[PDB]
Amino acid sequence: MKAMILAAGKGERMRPLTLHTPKPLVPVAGQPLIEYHLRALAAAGVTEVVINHAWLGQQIEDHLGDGSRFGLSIRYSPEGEPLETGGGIFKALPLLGDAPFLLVNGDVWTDYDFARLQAPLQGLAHLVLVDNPGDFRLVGEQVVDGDDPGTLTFSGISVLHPALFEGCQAGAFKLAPLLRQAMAAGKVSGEHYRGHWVDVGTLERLAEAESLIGERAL
Repeated sequence: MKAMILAAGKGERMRPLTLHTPKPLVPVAGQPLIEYHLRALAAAGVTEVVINHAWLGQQIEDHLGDGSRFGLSIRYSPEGEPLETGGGIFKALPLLGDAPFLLVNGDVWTDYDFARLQAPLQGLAHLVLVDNPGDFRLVGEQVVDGDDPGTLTFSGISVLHPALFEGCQAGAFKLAPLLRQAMAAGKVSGEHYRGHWVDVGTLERLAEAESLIGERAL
């Protein structure tokens, strides 16, 4: 399947780093944050990737180009308006096609093995959940809306079916309410990942990920 990487956000809490650099090009341990995803995707056998962008988006295109250096074909989805995750994915659907795709929040750093999502999955969505740094509860393989313990946090790593966006409301709407609607129908499966995950939203979070990356290096 194809993958979409979300890379539209302003990264206001990562200033001043994000003043002239969009968050996905911020260096984490020697390497742009999004390049972890690209190398991991390509290792998992993904060959086609859509990236949406907005804040400083033309710099993302200049840096990554068509993706051939990563063994990838990358297509881009520019946004003018702030579209939120749902609107943004919706906007990109023509580039993704009718099939389920892998959705990765670019802000994340993780050693999750993406090749795991190519195994037989179930529902309108399959969500990777992680320990609270909580909004979902996992009951066996089934994801339900959480109530605070032990609830868990959405990692920003999933497989989603385009139909989730039926059919669907052009322009700016969040992803979570779609996921709850699907859950309410028993159409969302999930797993609890116990390895490393960091939402790189602050300088402090960036340091945390640098530190964990240094450990894996050895």
